[PDB]
Amino acid sequence: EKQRVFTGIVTSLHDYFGVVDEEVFFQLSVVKGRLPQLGEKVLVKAAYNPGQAVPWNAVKVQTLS
Repeated sequence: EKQRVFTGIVTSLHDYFGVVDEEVFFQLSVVKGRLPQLGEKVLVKAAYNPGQAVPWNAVKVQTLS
């Protein structure tokens, strides 16, 4: 409930952050290794803040191939 580990698709990429599955925000600072490309599948660990505008925030993001 409070944290989830999952694979998902990078759905947008911006200067210092991206989004996974249109719902999980990630700062580029939590990416480990190769920067994901748009639409690429990544492994995500994220925390869930329902009392927040953007509920899911990644604590780690990693490409899978």
